[PDB]
Amino acid sequence: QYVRIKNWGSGEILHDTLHHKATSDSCLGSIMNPKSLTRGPRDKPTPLEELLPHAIEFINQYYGSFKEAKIEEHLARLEAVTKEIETTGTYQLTLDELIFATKMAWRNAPRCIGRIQWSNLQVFDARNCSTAQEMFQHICRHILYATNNGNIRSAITVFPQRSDGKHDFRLWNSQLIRYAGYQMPDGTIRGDAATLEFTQLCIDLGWKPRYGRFDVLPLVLQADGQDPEVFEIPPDLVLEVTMEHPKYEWFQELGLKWYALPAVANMLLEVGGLEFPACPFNGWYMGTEIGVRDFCDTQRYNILEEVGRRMGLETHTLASLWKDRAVTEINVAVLHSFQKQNVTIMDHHTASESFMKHMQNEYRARGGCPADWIWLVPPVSGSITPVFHQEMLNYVLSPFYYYQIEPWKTHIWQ
Amino acid sequence: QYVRIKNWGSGEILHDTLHHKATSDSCLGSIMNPKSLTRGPRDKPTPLEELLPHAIEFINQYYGSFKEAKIEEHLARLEAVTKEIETTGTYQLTLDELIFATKMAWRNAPRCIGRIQWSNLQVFDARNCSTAQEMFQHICRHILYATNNGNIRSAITVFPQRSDGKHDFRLWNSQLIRYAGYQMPDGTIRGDAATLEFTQLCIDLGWKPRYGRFDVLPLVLQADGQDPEVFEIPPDLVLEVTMEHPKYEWFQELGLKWYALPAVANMLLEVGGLEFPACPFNGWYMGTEIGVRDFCDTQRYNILEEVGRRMGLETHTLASLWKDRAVTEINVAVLHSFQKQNVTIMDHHTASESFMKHMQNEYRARGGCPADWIWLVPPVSGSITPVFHQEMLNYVLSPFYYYQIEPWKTHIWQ
Ligand code: HEM
Ligand code: HEM
Ligand SMILES: C[C@H](O)[C@H](O)[C@H]1CNc2nc(N)[nH]c(=O)c2N1
Ligand SMILES: C[C@H](O)[C@H](O)[C@H]1CNc2nc(N)[nH]c(=O)c2N1
Repeated sequence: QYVRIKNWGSGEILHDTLHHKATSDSCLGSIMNPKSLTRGPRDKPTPLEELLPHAIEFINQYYGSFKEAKIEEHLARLEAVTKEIETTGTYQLTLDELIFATKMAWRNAPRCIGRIQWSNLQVFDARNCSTAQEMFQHICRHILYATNNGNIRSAITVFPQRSDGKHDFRLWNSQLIRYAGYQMPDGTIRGDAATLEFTQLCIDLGWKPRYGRFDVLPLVLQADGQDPEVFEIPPDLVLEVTMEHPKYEWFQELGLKWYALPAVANMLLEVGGLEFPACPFNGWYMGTEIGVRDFCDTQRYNILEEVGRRMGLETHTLASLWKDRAVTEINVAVLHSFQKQNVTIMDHHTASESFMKHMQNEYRARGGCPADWIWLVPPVSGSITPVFHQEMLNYVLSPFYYYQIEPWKTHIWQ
Repeated sequence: QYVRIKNWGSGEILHDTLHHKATSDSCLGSIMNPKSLTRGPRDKPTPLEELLPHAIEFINQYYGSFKEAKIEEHLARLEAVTKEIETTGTYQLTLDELIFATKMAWRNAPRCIGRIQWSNLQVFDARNCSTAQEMFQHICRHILYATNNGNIRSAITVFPQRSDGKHDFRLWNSQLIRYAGYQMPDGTIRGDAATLEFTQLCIDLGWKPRYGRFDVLPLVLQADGQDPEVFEIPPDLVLEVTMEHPKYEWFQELGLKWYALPAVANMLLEVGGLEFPACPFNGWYMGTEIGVRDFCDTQRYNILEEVGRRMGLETHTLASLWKDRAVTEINVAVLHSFQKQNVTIMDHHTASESFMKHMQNEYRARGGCPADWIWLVPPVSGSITPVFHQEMLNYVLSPFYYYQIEPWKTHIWQ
C-alpha cells in the first residue's frame, strides 16, 4: 500500500505514496531496520527440508575451509549431522564449527568497519546454559574478559540455539552496558534519551531508578521461555572513561564519561539453518561512536550546544561552522581520554584505512565483501575517509547476525 | 557473471563474485553511475506505442497541476499531441510545459539537496538552435545570466530534443566551467586531476594548453550530429572567488580560487517520452563541494596535506584528527571567501535544514520525495546534519535528469 519512513532525529513518521509512480528500471538502503535484515519469532521448529540443505551447505563451507581438507571427516560429519537431524530434528555444532560460524557471521556483517579483526575473536560456549542466573554469570564472565582492564578483547558468548521457538534465550537490552534515560519532572530528559522506553521497562520490573546521567542499566534476561529476570551489573565490572580534553581544561567540568565496552546484546546468529537469538558480542569502540553519535545526536546526550558555547563560537550562526569545530574537539576529548586511561579505541581514519585493507584481502580471498556504505562511512569527515570513495555491494550471506523484534513486544506473561 | 566495483579514490577496479551466494531475501545504492540512472544513445526514433502513453501521462501530469484545471484545453492538448505524434512521430512541448518539465525533473532529482528552490528556475528555450556556434552563444547567455555578478541565479538552457538518435546536441564537458588537468613532465599533476582525460581531448582538438592549476577548460560542443567544435569561454564571463581564510592570512598564499558557477553540462532531460541530451542547468554552490570534495579529495586538488602542515598539526599521526581540523578551516575559507566577495553560497548545515523542510512540503504535497541518502548527506559532519537521521527512498520518476554515456566513446568521426 505504502512505505513507512521514519526520521530517527525527531522520531517523526512519514508514509511514502509516490514510489508507486516509479520507473520500469527503489533502494531501501536508507532504512535502518528493514525486514530483510531481521529474523523474527516462531511457534514451530525449522522444517527438516529447509534445515537439512542449510546444514549440509554450512558443513561444506566449514570443511571447504582448512588447507588440505579432512574429506573423510567431512563426509562423516555430513553423514553424522544428517543422522542427528532426522533423529532429533535440530542438530549440534562441534565447538570448532561454532568458532568458525561466529567469525564468518562477523565477517559477513555488512555494517561493521572492524572486520579486519574477524579472525581474532573469543567464543564463550554457553549452549548448555538453562537459567537466567546462569546467563548472568556467563555475561559477567564476558564483560570481565572483554574489558581486560582497558585492553579490550573481542569476544562473543553464544547461548542455547533455537529449539521450537517458544523456548528462546533473550537479552532484552540493546547492548550489555548501556546508560539509563529518564523523562524528568521538569520536562527535561536525563541520561541516554535513547534508552527511555527500556528504562521504564526495567522500572516496571521493580528496578531502582538511580536518576542520573550515567546510570548503567540492569541486565534484563530471559531463559528458555520464562519471563525476564532483572539483574544489576556489578559496578566493579563496568569500566568507564571520564571525558577530558587535552587543552580545554574546562571540558572535564562537563562531567562526561562513557563505558569502555561496546557489546551488542539483542542480535541473532544464524548458521547452517540453526539460529541463536542470544549471543552478545563485542569489539572495541571507534571514536566517532561516542564523540559524534552518543554525545552529539539530538536524540542522545546532545552536548553540541554547550561545547560550542564554552568554546566561544557563534552558536546562533550556522554558517560559522561551529558545529564542525565543536564535534572535532569532542572527538579528540574521547580519543584522548581513552588513550590517557589506556582503554582501547580507534579513530575513524585509521579504522577506515584498515577496512580498505580488509576488502582488498577479502576480495582477493573469497571474491567479495558485503558492505553497507551508509553504515561504514563515519558520521563525520565522510569524504576525507577512503571508504566514502569506495563502491560497495550490500548483501546478506550465511552465517549472519540478524536483528530481531524487540522481545517485549512478542512475549508471554505468566 | 559478476559485478564491477570501482574505488573512485585510487581508481582501482574490483569484481564481486560473492554476491551470488546471497540470501532469498543486494542494494546497488553505493554505485555512482548505475545503468538504472543512465539514458544511452540511439539509432531509431522512439516507437509510437511507447512515446504515446508517456506523452499522454505527461500531459495529464501538467494539466492535473494548476488549481482549477483547463479541462477543455487538457482534452484539446491531449488530442492535439496525439495528432502531432502520429503526423511527425515526435512532438513539441508548449513553453509552459517545458518550464514545468524542467522544474519537475529537478524536483525529481534524488541526488540534489537544493530542491527546495525547485520552483525558482529560469528556462532558456534553445530548441530552435541548429549550430555549434549558436549553442555557444546560448551558453554564454546562460553563464552570464546565472552568474549575475555574484548573485547566482538557477537556470537551465534546453537545447533541441532527440530526433532519430544520430542528430543529438551534446556538450562534451562535465560542467560548463571546469578547470583543466595536465599530467606534467616531472611526474606530478597540475590543475583538476579529475578532468585529465577530457583535457587531453581538448588538446587533441587543437586546444591551447595554458598549463596552470586553474585554467578554465574550453566548451566542446556538438550540434545535430556533426563533430565537436571547440570554443573557448570568454574570461569576462568566468567569475571566480580567490580563497582566503578570515584568520589564517597565510591561506591566500596557497593561491587558491574556484569558479562561482556550478553548472552541470552532460545530463539528459527525459519528459513525456521525449529526451533532451543537452540541457545544462545550474544552481549555486554548497560549501562542502569545493572545500571538501574539490580541494580535499585525493583525486582532485588534494590540499589537505599542506593546509595541515601550515596549521602546525601532527600530519603524521592520524589519531590527532588533524584532517578533521584542516578541512573545517578550508570550509570556512571557502564560505568566507564567497561571502566576502558577495558570491552566493550555502553551508551544508543550513542547506540540510532547508532540505528537511523541503521533504515535509513534498510528502504533505505529493506524498513522497525521491531521495538518495548517499548523495544527500554532506561529505563531512554527517550525523551533525538532520538528513543523516532521515530515512529515504531513492526512486526514478518522470520527468528526470538522467546521466548519459560520455559522448567521445560513442561518436562518429567524419
Ligand atoms: C574489534 C573491533 C570492532 C570495531 C572497531 C567495530 C566497529 C563497529 C562500528 C563502528 C559499528 C557501527 C556501530 C553503530 O553505528 O551502531 C559496528 C557495527 C557492527 N559490528 Fe563491528 N566492530 C568491531 C567488532 C565487532 C565484532 C567483534 C562483531 C561481532 C562478532 C561485530 C559486529 C558488528 C555488527 C553486527 C554490527 C552491526 C550492529 C547493528 O546493526 O546495530 N563488530 N561495528
Ligand atoms: C539552487 C541551488 C542548488 C543547490 C544548493 C544544489 C546542490 C547540489 C549538490 C550539493 C549536489 C551534489 C553535487 C555533487 O556532489 O556532485 C547537487 C546535485 C544535483 N543537482 Fe542540485 N543544487 C541546486 C540546484 C540544482 C538545479 C537548479 C538543478 C537542476 C535544474 C539541480 C540538479 C541536480 C542534479 C541532477 C544533481 C545530480 C548531479 C549528478 O548526478 O552528478 N540542482 N545539487
Ligand atoms: C536513517 C539512517 O540510515 C541512519 O540514521 C543511519 C545511517 N548510517 C549509520 N551508520 C552507522 N554506523 N550507525 C548508524 O546508526 C547509522 N544510522
Ligand atoms: C562511491 C560513492 O558512492 C561515491 O564516492 C559518492 C558518495 N556520495 C556522494 N555524494 C555526493 N553529494 N557527491 C558525490 O560525488 C558522492 N560520491
